[PDB]
Amino acid sequence: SHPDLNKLLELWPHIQEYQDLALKHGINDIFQDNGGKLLQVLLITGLTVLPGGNDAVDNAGQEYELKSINIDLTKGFSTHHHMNPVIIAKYRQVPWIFAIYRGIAIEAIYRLEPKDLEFYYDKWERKWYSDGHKDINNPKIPVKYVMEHGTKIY
Amino acid sequence: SHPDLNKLLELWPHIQEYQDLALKHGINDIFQDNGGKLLQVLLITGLTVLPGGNDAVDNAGQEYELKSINIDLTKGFSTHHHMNPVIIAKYRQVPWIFAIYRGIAIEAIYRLEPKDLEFYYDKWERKWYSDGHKDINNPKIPVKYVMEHGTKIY
Repeated sequence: SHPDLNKLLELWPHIQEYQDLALKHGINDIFQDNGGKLLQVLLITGLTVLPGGNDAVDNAGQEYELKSINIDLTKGFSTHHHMNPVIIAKYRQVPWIFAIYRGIAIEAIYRLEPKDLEFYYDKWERKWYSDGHKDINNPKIPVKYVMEHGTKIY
Repeated sequence: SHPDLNKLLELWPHIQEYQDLALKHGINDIFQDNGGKLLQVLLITGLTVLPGGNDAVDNAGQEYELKSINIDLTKGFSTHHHMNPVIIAKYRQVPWIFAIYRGIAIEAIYRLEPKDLEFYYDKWERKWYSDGHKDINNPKIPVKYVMEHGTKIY
């Protein structure tokens, strides 16, 4: 009924192709849980997403953390909802990949090394002790930090 | 270059065009709450989604309930997790649109009129009293019932 149906039919073969390319990479559904966004980070980066420890691994076995924001909607990257020195002990070991989307398109990707995040890890750990051993619910990493301190891979 | 990264570059034109289309119809992000699936139903059917109540409306102001099924994963449409006689009363007023997907593609759409579903509203309202005012967790309408009782739009 919407004449936009012509358009849909025109478009549809290419949406299915884009979804075949996501299946190839471990994403079952492009239209659910930002699946079609994530495929753009995996294809530019060459990463492979890991199932539900870290989130991605490259060809050489290096694991990474992978955090995303839509910059229209927000300016800080989330980390973990209940962090403590043991989450930080895990976080201390790997580089982090930070993907910035604007809408459905990736706008930029940054890589930060553990040395670039010791700032917040020391601070968070201190704060878990000074607040009497209570878990910090999702501290955030400002976009300006990651853009000051990282390597722009895209 | 990169073989898959060539495909992103070749396909992304058409993904952006499909998202622009979805904005025209009130879906903000095709990759998030099955928004790329729901757009298919709204261009075929010509309906307009509502917020919060029933799911959609035609130009004449008739309202519809709208239910979907991935035919690869299940064989019954869900209803409402807390089924009770007041929910049923809202339900009896509107036609339901059932859309059947295989994966991310729409395969079929049926419309049932309240008379076509009175069968179930009865059984459900009676059960509520008989099992002592106890709400029903999400009763299911069998796909066979809808292929047999409703009109096939698509």
